[PDB]
Amino acid sequence: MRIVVTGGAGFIGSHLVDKLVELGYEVVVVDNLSSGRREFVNPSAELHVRDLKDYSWGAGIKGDVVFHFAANPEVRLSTTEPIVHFNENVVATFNVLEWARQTGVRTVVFASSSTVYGDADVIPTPEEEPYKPISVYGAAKAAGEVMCATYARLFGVRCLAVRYANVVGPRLRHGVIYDFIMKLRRNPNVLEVLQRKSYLYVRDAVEATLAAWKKFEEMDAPFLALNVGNVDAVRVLDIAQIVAEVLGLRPEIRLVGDVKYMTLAVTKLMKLTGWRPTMTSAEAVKKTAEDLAKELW
Amino acid sequence: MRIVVTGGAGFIGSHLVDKLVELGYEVVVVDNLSSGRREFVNPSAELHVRDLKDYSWGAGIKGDVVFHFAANPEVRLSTTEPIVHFNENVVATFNVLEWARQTGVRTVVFASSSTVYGDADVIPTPEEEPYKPISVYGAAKAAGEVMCATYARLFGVRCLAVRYANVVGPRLRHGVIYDFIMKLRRNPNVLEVLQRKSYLYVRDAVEATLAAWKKFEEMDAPFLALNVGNVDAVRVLDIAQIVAEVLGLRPEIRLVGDVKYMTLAVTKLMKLTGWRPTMTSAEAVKKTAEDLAKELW
Ligand SMILES: NC(=O)c1ccc[n+]([C@@H]2O[C@H](COP(=O)([O-])OP(=O)(O)OC[C@H]3O[C@@H](n4cnc5c(N)ncnc54)[C@H](O)[C@@H]3O)[C@@H](O)[C@H]2O)c1
Ligand SMILES: NC(=O)c1ccc[n+]([C@@H]2O[C@H](COP(=O)([O-])OP(=O)(O)OC[C@H]3O[C@@H](n4cnc5c(N)ncnc54)[C@H](O)[C@@H]3O)[C@@H](O)[C@H]2O)c1
Repeated sequence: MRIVVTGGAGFIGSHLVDKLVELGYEVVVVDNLSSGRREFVNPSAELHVRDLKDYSWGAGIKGDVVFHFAANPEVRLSTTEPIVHFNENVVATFNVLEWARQTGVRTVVFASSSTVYGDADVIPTPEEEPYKPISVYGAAKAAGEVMCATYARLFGVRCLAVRYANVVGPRLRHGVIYDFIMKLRRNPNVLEVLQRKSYLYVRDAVEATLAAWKKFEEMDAPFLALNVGNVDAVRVLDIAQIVAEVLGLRPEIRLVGDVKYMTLAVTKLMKLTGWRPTMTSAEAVKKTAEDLAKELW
Repeated sequence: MRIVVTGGAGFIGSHLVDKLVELGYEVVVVDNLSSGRREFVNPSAELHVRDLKDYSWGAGIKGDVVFHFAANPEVRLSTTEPIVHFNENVVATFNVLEWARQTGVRTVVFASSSTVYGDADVIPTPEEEPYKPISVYGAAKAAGEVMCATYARLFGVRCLAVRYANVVGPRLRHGVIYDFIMKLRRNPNVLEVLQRKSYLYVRDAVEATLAAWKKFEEMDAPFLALNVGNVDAVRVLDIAQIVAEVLGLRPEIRLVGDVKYMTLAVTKLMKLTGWRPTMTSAEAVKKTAEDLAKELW
């Protein structure tokens, strides 16, 4: 079948595209290359440079399933204007749903986020916890989920919403690990750290997403939201230490809408698919620093 | 203080404006006159014809509180294109929140809807029930609430979201009562009916909204969602009968994303404000038919 992956030139999307291609699917990538890169696109995939903010972004594009992963990256949320978060998340997602409805797409796998929970009352956070986002980005992802669930109920466009915790690995060009490497690249002797969160290596995240999608296609529920992340967490200061050692540096650490604590409960995912993380958060962070060192140092 | 009422030239908005004016507030109406009418605007209010779909709709407009009541009317939801529901509800509401944030508005009273609940599992429906909208309009109102609650938590723009059941009274130009009158006007001998819902006379709805707003301004919770509607309900066929009698007609009834059953639990509203409806649903429908008969027959 034909699978459309929006944001397929980006970090998670490009790895997801690689796995779908390895599994034999005909993959179509749609990406505006705002944060993604043509170098990350699998040679076997068909790239279409379109902007999802345009209602007509999908003219001529057909697929049976769409993995809607396009969005501005979840980083430095307070420094981007709210209208950018709104347009790149809510308007883009609505436009994807209208294209899905009008072209008869059967399934939307939406890349959601732990940010829809905001500063959760319960941690590890189960899927039942309410939307209490504290960033415009978080509100935008929650609104996207509400719209997806409604299109599933009303138009039969089924949706699996994957709420990701932090995902890390090769090709990453945003986030705390990338930031620390770039800071040490600027000055290897000092590292400025301005939090405890769960990190999943991208290989694990893609496996979990695809295993969940497979099970979802075997279910008949119109909509399902599922957390995808690791079972543990690491503190920002530990990330800082791991990155330094990978680089063989001994920097002087200097402390100088963002959710402070996050860890999603992944009991539903594990129960539904048998999936298990293959690396701890600390291990996912170390491998990623090693991956990025070769790409950025 | 200065109060801005978007959609103040419309049905609920014009009556809300009348009461705010009667209470002494300086009222500014912003409305694009798409479904509202200049004839409904209180002479004491200041009218600005602007379109909330424009990010800059509020240039030059200042207020301490905004009653955001503008939206396309909640009617014949399945016959309007989804993008219209999306733009008139989600984009407009986001633009109102950005203007509120940038101009330092302290409170947003958002006109939400029973449709955010979809076909509720529990009826009368308490505020705790989840968003399960089945219409794009319902999804749009729920997304609007999520964005409002986030702006309250993040930017301090407090929000009272009023989830209305059906509101009826003078100036109404949409909905089942209006439709039946216009149908009988076309042919007084036959009435085609294509449901059980709660109806509140507009005077009651405006009183409840303002009493809730007063209490909300005395609270410190950033966000509060409150149901506003009657305690009982009437069936479509009863509405049909009431309208006929008001008109002195004896028509032959002929049965030929829309929520089928709705009644909101108003325990929280009554507890918080002491408010009580002054007319039953059947009485609100009869008075409205009498009001509309003079305006339309
Ligand atoms: N990486 C994480 O830890 C993480 C965490 C939570 C959620 N997510 C979600 O996963 C998805 C991918 O994130 P990512 O980390 O890979 O970020 P990314 O920036 O690398 O990938 C996003 C891709 O979408 C593309 N894109 C953005 N706007 C577009 C538009 N208007 N039209 C077309 N393409 C557009 C970008 O160019 C980019 O290639 C996003 O939806 C994001 O919210 C990621
Ligand atoms: N009447 C009901 O029973 C009911 C039920 C549930 C919710 N509501 C809500 O109450 C509010 C008012 O509804 P109503 O019944 O009075 O409908 P209405 O159509 O009479 O009033 C809506 C007003 O908003 C204005 N408007 C629409 N789009 C606009 C835009 N883009 N820019 C500026 N102005 C715009 C319209 O011209 C109109 O005057 C809405 O938000 C609606 O969802 C009403």
